[PDB]
Amino acid sequence: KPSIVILGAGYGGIVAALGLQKRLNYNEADITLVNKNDYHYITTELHQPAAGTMHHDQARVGIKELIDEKKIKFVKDTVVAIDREQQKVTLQNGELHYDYLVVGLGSEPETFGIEGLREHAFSINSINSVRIIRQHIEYQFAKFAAEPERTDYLTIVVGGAGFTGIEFVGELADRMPELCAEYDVDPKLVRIINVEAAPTVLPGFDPALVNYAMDVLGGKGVEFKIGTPIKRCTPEGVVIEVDGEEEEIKAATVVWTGGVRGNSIVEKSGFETMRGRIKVDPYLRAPGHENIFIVGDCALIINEENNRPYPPTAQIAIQHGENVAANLAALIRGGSMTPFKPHIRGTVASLGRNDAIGIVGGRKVYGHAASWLKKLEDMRYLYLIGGLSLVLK
Amino acid sequence: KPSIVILGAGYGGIVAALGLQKRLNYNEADITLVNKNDYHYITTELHQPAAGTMHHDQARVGIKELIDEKKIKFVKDTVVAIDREQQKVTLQNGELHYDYLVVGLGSEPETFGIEGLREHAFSINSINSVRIIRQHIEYQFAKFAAEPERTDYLTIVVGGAGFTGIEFVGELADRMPELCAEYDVDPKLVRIINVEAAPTVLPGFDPALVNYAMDVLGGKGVEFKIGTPIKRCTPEGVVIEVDGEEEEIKAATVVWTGGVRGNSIVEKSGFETMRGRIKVDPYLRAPGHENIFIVGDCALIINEENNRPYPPTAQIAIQHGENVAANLAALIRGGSMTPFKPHIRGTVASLGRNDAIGIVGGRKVYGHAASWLKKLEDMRYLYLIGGLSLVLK
Ligand SMILES: Cc1cc2nc3c(=O)[nH]c(=O)nc-3n(C[C@H](O)[C@H](O)[C@H](O)COP(=O)(O)OP(=O)(O)OC[C@H]3O[C@@H](n4cnc5c(N)ncnc54)[C@H](O)[C@@H]3O)c2cc1C
Ligand SMILES: Cc1cc2nc3c(=O)[nH]c(=O)nc-3n(C[C@H](O)[C@H](O)[C@H](O)COP(=O)(O)OP(=O)(O)OC[C@H]3O[C@@H](n4cnc5c(N)ncnc54)[C@H](O)[C@@H]3O)c2cc1C
Repeated sequence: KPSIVILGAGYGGIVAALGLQKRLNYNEADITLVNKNDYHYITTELHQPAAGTMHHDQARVGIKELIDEKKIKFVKDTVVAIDREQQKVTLQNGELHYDYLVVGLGSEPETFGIEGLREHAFSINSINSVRIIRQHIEYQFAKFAAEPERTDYLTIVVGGAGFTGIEFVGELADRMPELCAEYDVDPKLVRIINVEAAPTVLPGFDPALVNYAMDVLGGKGVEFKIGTPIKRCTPEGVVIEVDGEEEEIKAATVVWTGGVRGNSIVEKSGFETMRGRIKVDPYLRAPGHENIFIVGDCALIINEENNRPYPPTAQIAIQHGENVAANLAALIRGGSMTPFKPHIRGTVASLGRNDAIGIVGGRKVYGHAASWLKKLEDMRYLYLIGGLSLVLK
Repeated sequence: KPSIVILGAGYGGIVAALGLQKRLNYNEADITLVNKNDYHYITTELHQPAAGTMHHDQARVGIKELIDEKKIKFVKDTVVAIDREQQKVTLQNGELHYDYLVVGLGSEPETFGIEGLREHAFSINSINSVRIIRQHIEYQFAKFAAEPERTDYLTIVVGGAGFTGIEFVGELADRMPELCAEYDVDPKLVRIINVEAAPTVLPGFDPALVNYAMDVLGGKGVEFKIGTPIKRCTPEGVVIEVDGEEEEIKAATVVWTGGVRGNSIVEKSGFETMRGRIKVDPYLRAPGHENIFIVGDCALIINEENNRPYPPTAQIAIQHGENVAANLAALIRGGSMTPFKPHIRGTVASLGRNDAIGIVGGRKVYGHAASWLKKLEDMRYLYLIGGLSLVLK
């Protein structure tokens, strides 16, 4: 009984565990799955509960529900540290020893050292976090009617105009009429501001899609400030740099979607990391460790054709998990391992419940078609981990 | 030709207005109804939206929906002052001149000068105030899962154990299970604490009802501190006096149901007031103005028999409205009619969705009987102002 420990029941981890579960028969390996919570949250949907456009219970599933307690032992606790020499993982309430290790601890926010961002701005990275964002915004809107002078209650600043930020502002723009109606609020006073340091919205994207997104969101009232970095974050708003001079936006809500880095546990444990991530070998392993595998957002891979890194996505995390399960199963039975090859299909970014943009199959995809394609691809992961049973819920 | 101005579209005001509408045959009175908002809220229901057990729209009705624009002209503005000498009421956005004046501006909170109570505790007195309370609480619970050490997020202190405080804690007690389900909170950690300076819960009431209420609410986990004054209020809680010594409660939410005074506008306008209220003559008029009528909570009346002052209630306010409507109609048509005679029926205090207590007619009433009696009595008012249409909504 070799011991395989998987840290984090996110996309890569939960898929790795389920893969090992399907491939292996009882008493062949001792597998323990460690997670902060007893549920797995569907991270790619987290922007919707944050906005209030979807209930949060549709973005998570109970882990014990998914797995087999015989093949996999589930442990709900928080990983604190990793000791490679002792091959021991330190939790808040315990210790674990591993023969093989899988690290899938996801991302932490990258604030680029910007002042006050960690302390005063929100992140879309968990069920807890999006519930907090949602209730915070509803609270500010409730506060406005008693204090009509505080229009900063109705100002929401979204930092970063990448995939996440765009999806979020779209959800928000969809939500605004119902929210205003709910709190007796004048829609004309509401400001949703997306602030990006880069010269363009959605950098690295097809410019047609960017223009379409900017038109749709702008029509629904989103304001874009491009080429505008956030110099500072304060409890009453953000300070940005316009034309080389400081300007202030007074906003009761600031959400940071600007960047992600690998979870700090990986770097604190002495691994060599780039942006907190590990550039793994052909069999998704930490260099100079034949027993340590890295999946999801903790893993860095470079595209062969270009020379730019693959972005941290749920899709490639899923593929990471499948490959690691197959390779570990082979490794335990003394077989040989297959190298990892990413197979990246197109991805669609929603612009609300009804609209979206994407490049699918090399072809540009707008509107309801793109929206449905996204919904379908999302349904596939659900079928993958929980089957049609999960798909119905 | 004569102009009747009614200030405040609350119980007394809206009932006086609708009554005047029914009694007069148009074109005889110029009637203007002034309100802070474009809706009339059913104040006696406000404890439920505050807790979150009922949506706030069911606790208000559009004023324009209630009245006839031909007979009554509705003005949405905020009263700033009253000039008795010039017969002019000054608004934020206007001025009005009256031949007849009906004052029903309701109550304001009385904090008795307790430090921090005004700045840091919430009050149940409007649709805005209760939306703010509800969202504040939901926000604290949402914040809890991320910071489980902060149990004070789950502590709600309700100051004053009179009618309103009891109804409110009952509503909260009903609400806690769903709320806890919503934010992944362990119900055992939730503290609902009702703090009373008086030696008993529900002071001035029959002890049977008091004991039943404490038993029911105590059963749903509400905690009572009696004989306990509130020395101070801060953003993190309250300081109370126990056994003559200061003790601290760390609470993210403090709601004050401790006392009310007449709206300060009446006192500031040079009227002679007792605790901001006017002791009116037998035709509910302010001494010694023959053209000014006072309704609702702004009016103080003494019972002839018991020689005690009457409590500020919707029931007596409604009766005020009916009486001023009849008396003003008679006054216009030269009829010279009737003095005000209060006929006070029993009142029921709800203890949640399923339970309540009261002294109705002469009999103590508990449980489903009392609950239905209260619902029936409220529906009576709904029928009074809006008919079967309003009753169905
Ligand atoms: C709004 C938003 C929308 C997105 N949309 C898309 C999309 O459409 N397509 C796409 O490909 N990608 C999308 N992504 C990216 C995708 O969500 C991530 O790339 C993916 O979740 C990373 O997978 P992961 O398993 O590595 O990490 P995670 O999904 O974040 O899982 C990490 C797990 O480990 C737990 N955990 C974290 N730290 C600890 C710790 N110390 N101890 C114990 N447990 C811990 C966490 O609770 C969590 O369960 C989106 C991301 C966001 C925020
Ligand atoms: C939770 C709670 C529960 C209650 N339950 C009961 C019960 O069960 N039975 C009972 O008999 N009584 C009950 N009461 C008491 C009852 O609600 C009040 O006594 C009654 O509403 C007061 O009559 P009113 O019309 O003068 O005041 P209000 O109902 O408060 O109306 C005053 C109106 O004036 C408006 N207004 C105020 N100031 C201004 C301004 N400067 N300018 C313009 N407009 C203004 C306000 O918008 C409001 O519409 C309860 C009270 C509370 C807080």
